[PDB]
Amino acid sequence: MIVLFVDFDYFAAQVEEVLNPSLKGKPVVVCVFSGRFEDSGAVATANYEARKFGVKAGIPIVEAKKILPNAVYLPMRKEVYQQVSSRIMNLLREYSEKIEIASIDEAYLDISDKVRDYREAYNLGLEIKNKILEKEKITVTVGISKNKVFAKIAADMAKPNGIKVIDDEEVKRLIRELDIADVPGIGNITAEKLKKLGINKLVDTLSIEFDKLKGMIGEAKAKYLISLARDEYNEPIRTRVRKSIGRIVTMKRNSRNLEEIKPYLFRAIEESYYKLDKRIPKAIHVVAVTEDLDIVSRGRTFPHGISKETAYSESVKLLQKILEEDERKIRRIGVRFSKFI
DNA sequence: GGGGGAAGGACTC
DNA sequence: ATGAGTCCTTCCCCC
Ligand SMILES: [Ca+2]
Ligand SMILES: [Ca+2]
Repeated sequence: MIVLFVDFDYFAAQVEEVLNPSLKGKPVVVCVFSGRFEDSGAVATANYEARKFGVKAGIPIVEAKKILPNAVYLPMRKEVYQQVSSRIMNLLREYSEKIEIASIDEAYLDISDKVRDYREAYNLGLEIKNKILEKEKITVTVGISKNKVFAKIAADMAKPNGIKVIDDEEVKRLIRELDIADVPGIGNITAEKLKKLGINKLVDTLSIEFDKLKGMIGEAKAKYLISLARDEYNEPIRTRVRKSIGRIVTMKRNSRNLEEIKPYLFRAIEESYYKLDKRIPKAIHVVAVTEDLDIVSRGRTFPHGISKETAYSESVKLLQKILEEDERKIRRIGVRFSKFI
């Protein structure tokens, strides 16, 4: 198989640059302001100018300003980035019918029936980077290899404004040499579990007893990693259909008082129904983030679609249950809708 | 034994 | 110490 992965460069920040070019060359930081206090919230994405100094997605906004007090700080404009992303995704469809939109700035293309080798594959990547640059003035990084996983790794290695092929021989190299923490789907919690087994490379998963591996990291992740180490990983490029839509908002102050929470919960439903646009959910889940950043949820499935008014009443009931069955204060509250008709 | 739903968990970006 | 969404695991009802 030949997979060509497109990863939009520091997307939200770069979009802000396209709309206001004077930002070029400067450290740009797109943030989500939580509104609890002055500058509360976190960084959603920074351009490379900002990243060079350790201003990155995830850190508090306050911290970022300590490091870069004179950087441009901008609020998330999600809807804008989405409209821009949609137009780019529409460009990529010109190069394959087999295309998987993984997120707002990631797309996988099965180009097996378009190019005969990696030479032709790498050229088509150039053609794609150019096209996106011509039409939208956005840079992207293209990663190419025999499966989705290594294509992503190609792009991890080449970003930003890059392009890389990981040919058959280098896959073998990487199975032996690549730090297993850098495998897509291996986070700190799992990396830690693995290192605690001597496993630092994909190849190591082939010499450990399977039950030992499964026993610690679960059956799926084990099968996953072994298949990669065997050079047998296969997952076809599939059109993804969204499976849920939801909104979760930060409360101005923590609480377990139902009337205090209701208004935030209700705003989350309003926004969610806006987002659903024509899709009718059969399942609603209420999601709370506790004071200690734990996540608790209660949901219910219906043998029919959920109307906004049913969402409103059921959500209160589900929030109650959360309050009855857990004593902590809530920091964040929201809703998630799924099981579309 | 395992299918399917609910809730918690990890990870992605 | 934000926000959105996906897949997996555990535990339990049930066949
Ligand atoms: Ca990106
Ligand atoms: Ca990792």
